[PDB]
Amino acid sequence: GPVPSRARVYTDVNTHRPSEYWDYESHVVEWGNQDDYQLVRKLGRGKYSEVFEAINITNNEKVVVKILKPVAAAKIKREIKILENLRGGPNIITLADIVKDPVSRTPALVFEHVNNTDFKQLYQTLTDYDIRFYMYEILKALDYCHSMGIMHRDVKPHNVMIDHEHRKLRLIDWGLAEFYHPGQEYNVRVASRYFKGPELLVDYQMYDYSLDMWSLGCMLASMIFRKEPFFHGHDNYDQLVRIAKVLGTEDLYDYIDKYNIELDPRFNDILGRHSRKRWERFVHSENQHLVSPEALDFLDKLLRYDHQSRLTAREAMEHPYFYTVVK
Ligand SMILES: Nc1ncnc2c1ncn2[C@@H]1O[C@H](COP(=O)(O)OP(=O)(O)OP(=O)(O)O)[C@@H](O)[C@H]1O
Repeated sequence: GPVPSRARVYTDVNTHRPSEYWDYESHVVEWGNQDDYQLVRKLGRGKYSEVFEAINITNNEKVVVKILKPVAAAKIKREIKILENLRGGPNIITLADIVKDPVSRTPALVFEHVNNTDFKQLYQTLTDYDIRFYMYEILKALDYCHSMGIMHRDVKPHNVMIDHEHRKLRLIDWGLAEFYHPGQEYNVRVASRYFKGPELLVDYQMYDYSLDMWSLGCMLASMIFRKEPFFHGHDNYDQLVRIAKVLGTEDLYDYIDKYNIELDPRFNDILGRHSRKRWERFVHSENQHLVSPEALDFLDKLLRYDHQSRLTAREAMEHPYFYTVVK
């Protein structure tokens, strides 16, 4: 069957920590007082929660309340434990409190409020310097959570909040995040379609932190080339075809061969044969101001089929693309 794989960094972080760190099921939630929070307005509703802007009336500060849906109790405890483990980490959203909602009778996560700039506005206006600056800020968050034995698994534009005024970034929505345990087989039905790593698309379950680096590469490609999303699949199958049209089918088949993966036969009639396109093929007069040889070399090293061959977050932070960013 498939050949096993393990992360090339932070492999045994969870083995060397007490069981309390990663055994989220045995975690006892410390409950705050729901009366401290007054809901102001509904911000949205996803598949697992309803999100509200609120005020913490004990300090008159703005907060965000995520009222969880009454499903998957283990999922709730996993997110809480991950948020708690990462609290205070660079560019990680701060979990301020956990309260029992009086209406839903489910847990409600209270986060620090980020006065975030519109996502469309962010994509349309970031300069070359700001893409490098913000990419470096995302890498601080990823290296931290990976160093803490956690993979985010849902890295995408909507989960990266930027307060462009204070040049502040926060990585949010840790509801799909997981503890990395070498040898563990994970659910491939994670991340959003356009940001899914080839490991997910070919149904390779023994993946690791490097899935987040593929997602980050998809963001980078969309930002530097002004193509939202960069890999625009009609569904999860066409998603791999879109990748193959850029990276080529030869390296895809080498990746499937190496890990001894049984590719879904439905790909036989749609993958075709494609050669890698040189990154300069995607450069045009409307995006040339965001492209440099350093941007292309950095992107090239993130968007690789073989998850073991991608730059880790720390290696990515050493890249020449970031030499111009003030540190
Ligand atoms: N800490 C926070 N500070 C400010 N706004 C937040 C915070 N956490 C979440 N939000 C905002 O609350 C809303 C949550 O609603 P929702 O999850 O449905 O939107 P979304 O970003 O389109 O999600 P997705 O695209 O992942 O499905 C979003 O507009 C999000 O930007």
